[PDB]
Formats: sequence, C-alpha cells, structure tokens
Amino acid sequence: SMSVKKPKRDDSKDLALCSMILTEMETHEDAWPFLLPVNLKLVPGYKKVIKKPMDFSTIREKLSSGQYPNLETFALDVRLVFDNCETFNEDDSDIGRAGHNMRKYFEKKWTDTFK
Repeated sequence: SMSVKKPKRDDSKDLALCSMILTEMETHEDAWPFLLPVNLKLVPGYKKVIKKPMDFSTIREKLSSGQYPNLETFALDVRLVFDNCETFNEDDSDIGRAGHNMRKYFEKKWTDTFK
C-alpha cells in the first residue's frame, strides 16, 4: 500500500532474457506454424473465429519496440499463440502437435529463467 513495498525484484535483465527465450522458440524445428501471421485472406474461418491473432514475428516486433510493459504481458502473447492454435487445429494434426510441443518448450524455459 502507500509507502509499504515488498523488496524490489530485479527486472533490469527481463527484456534481454525474454529476447533469448523468443530466439530459442524461433529456432525450434516445430516453430514453422507460428513464425508469421496466419494469412487472413487465404485461411477461411480464421479472421472470424480467432479474435486476437498472434505469432512469433509480431511478438518480436512488439518486444523490440517497447510494447511489453513487463515480462507477464510477454508470456500472455506467447500463450495466446498456442491458445489460438488449439482453438483452430485438431490435436491429431501436424500443426496441433507442434503447438503442444512448443507450449511445453516455452513453459519450461519460462520456469527455469524466472521461477
């Protein structure tokens, strides 16, 4: 509350550390469904169904231009990528499996870097 604060957790390396995680996600062999925005002209149903599209290149641009206020808003966009994927793709599909795999990969790097 006013004039009453928990000890200051050092967030000065968060930007650099999110960038590293994102580099690792970009270079994963199963990243291909996620590297670029889904083409809303060429994929029937996507525009109407997926209210907030997100992909690694959009996260990269947001990160590089100071559009994440803190490390949690960064994680929320990464999770949005995978939540969108599960919304539109069957689990038993190459893309549905890719999204499960990448979500696991992310959540471990996230825990190991920050928890």
